[PDB]
Amino acid sequence: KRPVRVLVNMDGVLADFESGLLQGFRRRFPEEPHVPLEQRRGFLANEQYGALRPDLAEKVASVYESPGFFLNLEPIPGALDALREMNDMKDTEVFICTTPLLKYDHCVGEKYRWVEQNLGPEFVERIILTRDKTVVMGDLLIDDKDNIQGLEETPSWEHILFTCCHNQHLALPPTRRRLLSWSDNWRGIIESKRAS
Amino acid sequence: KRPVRVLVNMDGVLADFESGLLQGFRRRFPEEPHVPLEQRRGFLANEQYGALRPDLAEKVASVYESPGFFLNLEPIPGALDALREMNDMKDTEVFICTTPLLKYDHCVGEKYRWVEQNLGPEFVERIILTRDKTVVMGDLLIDDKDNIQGLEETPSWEHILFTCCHNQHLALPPTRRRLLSWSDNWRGIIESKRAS
Ligand SMILES: Nc1nc2c(ncn2[C@H]2C[C@H](O)[C@@H](COP(=O)(O)O)O2)c(=O)[nH]1
Ligand SMILES: Nc1nc2c(ncn2[C@H]2C[C@H](O)[C@@H](COP(=O)(O)O)O2)c(=O)[nH]1
Ligand SMILES: [Mg+2]
Ligand SMILES: [Mg+2]
Repeated sequence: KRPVRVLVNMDGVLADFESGLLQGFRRRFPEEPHVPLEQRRGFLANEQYGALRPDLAEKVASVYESPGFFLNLEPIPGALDALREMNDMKDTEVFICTTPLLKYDHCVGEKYRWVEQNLGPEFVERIILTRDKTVVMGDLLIDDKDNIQGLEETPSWEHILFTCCHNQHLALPPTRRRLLSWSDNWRGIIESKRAS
Repeated sequence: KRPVRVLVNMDGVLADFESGLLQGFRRRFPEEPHVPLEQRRGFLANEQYGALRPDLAEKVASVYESPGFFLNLEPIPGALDALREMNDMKDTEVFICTTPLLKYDHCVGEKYRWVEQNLGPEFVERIILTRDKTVVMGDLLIDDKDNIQGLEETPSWEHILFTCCHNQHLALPPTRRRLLSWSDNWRGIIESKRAS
């Protein structure tokens, strides 16, 4: 009876943060070692760059902390079509659920404008900003972060791992479901939740 | 056993939106009719000003849509002391839960900076921005809005009505609890929830 509610993450799922960070890094520090997308491992890019050479952590962070960085991210392939499709499904409710940087200054505002410009004013109404996704109530959370924790020990949602460069090689127990891309069958996953 | 989680609203509860709007209106439109705080009725100020005279709705909105308006709000009396006290209580979890304007441009960013400057970086981590509070999981919601609705028919929280100029004369059924101000016994209300 109930509609199925789907929480959809922003960076790594709708907005291509990883491609935008690499392109920004190579343009600004053309002389420096970089991490090709295929070689990304672990959720935080600055930690990987820092393991390469300590000062590069600060350098890569200066890219995502710049004015215009979040504003100008390109969409993830197929994301805008899929989210429009999903939003029009009957008895289906969509929210966009995103964690801003602690350096919020050029992040929070740019994220609202990104959604307005790439999706539309109607989607702006459905943004939730939070540093703890476990306190948001939904049936599914589609998110590229490997392991999501916070104050609620047993969240109401099932986490569906959205495949991204940094989690592609990650081994998951059979109980954890993945979405390989927006061409994978996210429609069937929604139906599995309705059925329970 | 569980900690008690308290969602605390921003405008009308921590930040004095109503006093800041009136002061801004009288300074910018000194020649126009105004609504004294004591005479405020109903949640939306622009609707009341619009009922006074149609063009005044647009004029009052121009105040809260200005750069610097959210940034510079004064705190509600006793709010900063009480939220610090509450946050240090054992087995008690606090989040700040706020709805931004659909005209987000000078609202979203200013709200983050308000919390940093009036409360501290630690409180910035606990902001949730949403247009639907019913999908946020907590035990209590302390909020000045008369009636809170959204997609979840039976929210997990009990709404505690925080008294404000615009809701002071509102008659509520005996089942609805009010907080008269931050000098009223919010500590006992938290204990009532722990007990269940
Ligand atoms: N500190 C830090 N934050 C990062 C890094 N990469 C991405 N982020 C932040 C940027 C976004 O605001 C936030 C996205 O979180 P999420 O909503 O779970 O996709 O993650 C990084 O390398 N270091
Ligand atoms: N459109 C409109 N919005 C208002 C008015 N007064 C306050 N607001 C908005 C400003 C805040 O972003 C939002 C606060 O909602 P809340 O989180 O429930 O306290 O309410 C008004 O008169 N008209
Ligand atoms: Mg993400
Ligand atoms: Mg309020």
